[PDB]
Amino acid sequence: QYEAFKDMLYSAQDQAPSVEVTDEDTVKRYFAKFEEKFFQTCEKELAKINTFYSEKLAEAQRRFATLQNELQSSLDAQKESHEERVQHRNIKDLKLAFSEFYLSLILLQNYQNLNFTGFRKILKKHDKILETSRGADWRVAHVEVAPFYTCKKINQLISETEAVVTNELEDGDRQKAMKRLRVPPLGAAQPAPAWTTFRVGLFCGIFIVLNITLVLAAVFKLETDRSIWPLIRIYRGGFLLIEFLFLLGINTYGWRQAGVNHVLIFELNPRSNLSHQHLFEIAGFLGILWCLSLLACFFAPISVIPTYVYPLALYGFMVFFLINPTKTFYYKSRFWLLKLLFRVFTAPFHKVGFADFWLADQLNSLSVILMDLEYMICFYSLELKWDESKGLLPNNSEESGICHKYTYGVRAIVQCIPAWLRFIQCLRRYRDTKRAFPHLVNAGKYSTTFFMVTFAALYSTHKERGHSDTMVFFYLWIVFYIISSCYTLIWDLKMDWGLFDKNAGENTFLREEIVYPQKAYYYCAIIEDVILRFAWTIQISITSTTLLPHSGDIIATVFAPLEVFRRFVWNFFRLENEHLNNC
Amino acid sequence: KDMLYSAQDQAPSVEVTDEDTVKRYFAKFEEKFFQTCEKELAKINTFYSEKLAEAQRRFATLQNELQSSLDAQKESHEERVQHRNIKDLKLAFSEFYLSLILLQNYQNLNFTGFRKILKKHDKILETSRGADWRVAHVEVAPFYTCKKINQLISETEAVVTNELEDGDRQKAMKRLRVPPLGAAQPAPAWTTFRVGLFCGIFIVLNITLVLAAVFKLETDRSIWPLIRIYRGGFLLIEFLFLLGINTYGWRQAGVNHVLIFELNPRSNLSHQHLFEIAGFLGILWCLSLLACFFAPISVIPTYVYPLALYGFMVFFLINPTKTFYYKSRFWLLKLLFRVFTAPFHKVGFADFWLADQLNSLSVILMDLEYMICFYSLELKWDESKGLLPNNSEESGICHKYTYGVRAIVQCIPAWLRFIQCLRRYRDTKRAFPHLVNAGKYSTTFFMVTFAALYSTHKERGHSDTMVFFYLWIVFYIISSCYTLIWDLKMDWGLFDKNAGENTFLREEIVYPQKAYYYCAIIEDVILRFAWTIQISITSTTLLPHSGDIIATVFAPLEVFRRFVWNFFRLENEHLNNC
Repeated sequence: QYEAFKDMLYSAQDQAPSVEVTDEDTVKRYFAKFEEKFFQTCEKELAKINTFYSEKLAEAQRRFATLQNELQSSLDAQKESHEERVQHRNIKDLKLAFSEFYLSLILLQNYQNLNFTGFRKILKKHDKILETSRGADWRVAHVEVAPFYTCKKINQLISETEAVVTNELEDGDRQKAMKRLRVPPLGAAQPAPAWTTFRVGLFCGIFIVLNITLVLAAVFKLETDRSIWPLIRIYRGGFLLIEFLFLLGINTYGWRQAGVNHVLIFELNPRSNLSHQHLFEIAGFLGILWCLSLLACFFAPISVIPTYVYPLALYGFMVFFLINPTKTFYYKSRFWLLKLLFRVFTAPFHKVGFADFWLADQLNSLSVILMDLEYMICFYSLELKWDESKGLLPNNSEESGICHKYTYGVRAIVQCIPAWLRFIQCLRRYRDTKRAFPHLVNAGKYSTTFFMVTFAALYSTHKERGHSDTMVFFYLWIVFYIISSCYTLIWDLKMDWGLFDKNAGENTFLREEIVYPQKAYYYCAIIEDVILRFAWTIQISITSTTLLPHSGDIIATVFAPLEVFRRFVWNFFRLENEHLNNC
Repeated sequence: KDMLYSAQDQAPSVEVTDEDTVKRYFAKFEEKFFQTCEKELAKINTFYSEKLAEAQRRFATLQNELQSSLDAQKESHEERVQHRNIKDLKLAFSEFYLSLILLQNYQNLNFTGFRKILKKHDKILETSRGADWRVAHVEVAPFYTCKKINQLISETEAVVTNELEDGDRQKAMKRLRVPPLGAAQPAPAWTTFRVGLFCGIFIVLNITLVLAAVFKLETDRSIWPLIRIYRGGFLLIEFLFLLGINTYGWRQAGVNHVLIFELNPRSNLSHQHLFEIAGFLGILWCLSLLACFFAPISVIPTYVYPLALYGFMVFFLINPTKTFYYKSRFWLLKLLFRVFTAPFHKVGFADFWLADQLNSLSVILMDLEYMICFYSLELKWDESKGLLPNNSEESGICHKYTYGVRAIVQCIPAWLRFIQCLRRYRDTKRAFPHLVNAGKYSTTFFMVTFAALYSTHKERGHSDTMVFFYLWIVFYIISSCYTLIWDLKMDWGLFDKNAGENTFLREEIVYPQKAYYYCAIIEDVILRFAWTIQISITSTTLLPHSGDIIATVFAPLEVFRRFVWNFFRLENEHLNNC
């Protein structure tokens, strides 16, 4: 109430005239009016302070009752592998609750002290201006006799509860309890040693310069005599992967800006995790490797092996890095990732957790890399002859198009593997939980993909023979597209993010409680998602406006670094909503 | 991790004797560990008891002082005296409380470390007696559990604020706000990110530079003048990088260079910052060089690209604004101003150091002389036709010696050292060091004037030129070996006659390895007589266009000598004077 006191003092000073400016009676009347206004303001401030103190006392009592109930529940659970993990989670939750209670008590004490200091300052200012001694008396009767400052049993109770929790759970491990209940938590990273950040900067700088020299060489040195397009087909997918990692770096920083606890939801080791700088430096390493490989393929200084070793060497280096058995180069993280890939493929043996379907969904937007893997095998096995030079093969030959066409239609299965595995995983989820409300609908949502791809493949295979009745099949493909798109939209908005809920309140189109700073970010994310998820519609416009061959493959390449973005933005609010419920 | 590694490396024999001997050995090791842990616990308990006694004594003294102040108050100048006494008592109480809190925190940290070590030993040795003993005895210390000291201190502060400060609780709390102690000086992560960026771009640009030079470059064009220009900038960025390495070395060695330089207690700079500016300089130099040779854009001539860079140089220093390390540039500008006068200003250590550095940066003095030279009487500003893009004798009267414009620019830094040392002798009235420095720097003038007169006489054909040149060579050594005996005797303070247990070195040293010292000595001997190789190579038939190549390759080694000489010069004066 410092602002109100300052405004009242300014108004009183303005209402106070000079000695000779106004008459004695008028000056006395103005002084009486100012004193009455000051008394009314002081009474209002005292009432507000009393109400705030009562509310704070009620909140403290409620917090103490909740802490006691949680402690009793934890003691009952302790009295009466997976069990060890559950006990550790309960201990961590109790420690977090105790730390929150201590922080709330400290904040309440600091706020009470600040309010008392402000009241004393306002009383001093009123005494200086209006020459009245009532402010000091009010401050003495209120600030000095404040029950909140006098009540110090809260600190003793908090200390006793913390000691009891440490004795019962930590079994005398005071260091772990102090670390878990430490006042500082988020905020200061904590910064890594300077070598890691220096490596990140060096790697990103080399990546940038290599990109500039690559584009300059492509626009200047390259001769438009040979179709470089297949090269993109063997490189594009790799780019997506590295791009993905870059985003993931920033992604984790997001979870460090909102303060949402995300290490626990992944069941990761709290004393060993992967910071954003590590992901950034891995991204830099893979990026510089990719740039050097592509530049070497572009120039080929040595005219003995034109193309057959550069992409294969790059991908072999990548996989060897992935499954390196030595205890170096983030061995623990690589082993954990390989174990989770095993688990997501060996689903039926063990329970399904968060990270399982999280990684499954991430791969769902990464099917392009599977397409390019099938394409490299596709080019290398049937129609490319190893015994040649350079590889200047004109497209006029009839050998081309052999595995551009669907042939047996294997492309549908390789396209739909993520959908199939998500369908199976959701089915097992329903079998284990016996509850079908959020699962069979999810199964149908992933099942729409089967129909989408099979219709697209059948139309593409059958358009050449004729049978003008394919217009009906084209219409069915389109309507399946629309229904899949709206199903994905509604599932993402209502269920995945919890937005558009019937219980909105003052935060229109939002949930009751949010953690991200601004709402314009929410709205911009929504509009970006709703433009991106009908990307293919824009594609169809080209096929409705141009008859130029092979025009759809370039726009698809531009379309490729967009499904990684819509997952990047979706990965933000997914953990926010999932912070509420449990899997 | 010492227990985990040392114990595992023992590798006891599985089948060498009966299990009784192994059990006895394990029991003996456990008993020794228990005795060590008991001794450590007793020492920690004694330290904690001493800290608690000191804290109790400090609290009693503070309480007595507060009671005396309250009694005096209860009973103008008297009010001011009472306020000053209250402030002094509050400051003393705050200092005592901070010391007690630090002691308690140290004791708690020591106890936690001992408990962690015991737990690690128990886990490694697969035993439960040590952890149980630590939990029963070390973890049951009542001193750590007792936290009434903080509550009593807070209550005393509140009472003092209420009774003495008259409701100024916030001021008392701020004056007695001591709890989470601890501070350091960590470098910002963005600084390391920036230096990493600049280093990466700089190396990659050097690689593209060398590839372009070896591949696309053709012989017909004139390469020499361009490298004459670019040597100065290369030397500048090199010196900046070695200066950063030098200041990191001083900081790590613990030599208090900030006090001997009388800098502000912030140092006005950090080695990371030197690294960033050096990287930015290298980026500009590489971009400019690639622009000159590649020349991709329009019809802009190649003779303008360096100027902007060089302009940027002065633009970096004479920028009116308040950005780009505004404290360092102003300090360096004023120091470089006060160095270049000499008689007008007083002599300080920084001026002596800067003049010494400028002595070795000889090349960056006459490169600009050739610069203004071509841009005065060799340029083709207006048009671009057959206006002598080729080379002949007339264009290039300037890269030789000829007039004294080159000898004098070579001799400026020695002039500055001579005059500054004479000023020191004048205002100090000291004989030996300044007088011998006068000679050691007049040898420089003698060598340069002899070489200049030889060069200007050879072009005319006077017979005595074949004699005087013969003298030039000796006039070099009589200088050079003098300078050497100066760097080791007094400049570094080595080869002391009253040497002790340490061979060929002074008795007290700070750097770890003596091999560093020996390497420094031998490197100084090699690079101080570097000019012998120059005359050795040009002591025979003169290969066409092979004159100045030796200078370029020998240029960065001279600064590399300045790299090592700076380590001991600062240390020797720091150790002996301070």
